[PDB]
Amino acid sequence: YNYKNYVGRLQSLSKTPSNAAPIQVSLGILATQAAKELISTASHFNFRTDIFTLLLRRICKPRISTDPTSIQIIQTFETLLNEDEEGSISFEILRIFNKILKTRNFNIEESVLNMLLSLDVLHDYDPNTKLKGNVSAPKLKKKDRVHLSKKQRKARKEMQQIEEEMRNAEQAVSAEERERNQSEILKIVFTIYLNILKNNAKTLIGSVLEGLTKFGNMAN
RNA sequence: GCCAGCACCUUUGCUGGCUCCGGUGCGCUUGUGACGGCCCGUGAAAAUCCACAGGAAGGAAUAGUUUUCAUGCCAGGUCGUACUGUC
Repeated sequence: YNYKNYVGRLQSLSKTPSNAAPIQVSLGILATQAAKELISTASHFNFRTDIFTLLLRRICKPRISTDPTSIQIIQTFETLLNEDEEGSISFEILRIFNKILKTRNFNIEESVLNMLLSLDVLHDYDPNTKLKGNVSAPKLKKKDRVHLSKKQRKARKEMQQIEEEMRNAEQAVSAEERERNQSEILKIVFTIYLNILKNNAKTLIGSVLEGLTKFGNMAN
């Protein structure tokens, strides 16, 4: 309840027509910074859609160069799209982005449109990529174990056998959902790019063609 | 178990002694104790036995209560079992 009220207040304060007193503009800027900082970890929580909507509305303004936070919000959105592999948060952001663009007749800054270039869901890598060197003790040593009762050991076995099948099912569900999210995001991105091309905005052509070249081979 | 002696056309067995004291191990077989190393779900389940918390209930005037102390009584059915012998 309190987080809902806080996010609603942040959204209300973010909307400032840049014509009121400078105190209100400062309030809106601080609210936008707070929302930008909050979404870095509260993305997997309730009412993330409101934060996404307010941040994208701030970004999708016709003039954002005077805004002292557009750089940071674009960086955060790019990081969110880059680190998201399953495609759930990416699709959630892209739906709102398309909804906002359709209202503005697809008129944004090339830089804004550049966030779609960082979509991890539309990227494919080597099946055997080398991750970072991560080292940990494989198993607790036998002579350094903690005593467990027979009932405790039986419960440990049961919960391990449950967890193994839960992990298998989780992997299967993630694999089957990534493909569908990828298809939906491809549809949305290609629709946005084609609408931009039909509008023929002289300041957005290069980014659009780069997006087509990057994501062209991921489609059907 | 090892001896010695005396009995018989026969189951023809009787008697007398000695069966003691030690040492040794990169030895073989096997059990076991404390460790050390590595793998790994803290490494099958159940019948079965025991204990612990808890404080219900019970206990006295011509045999109070309990009998995880001691002694004493009774019983233990069905099937396999001779012989040989891919693991």
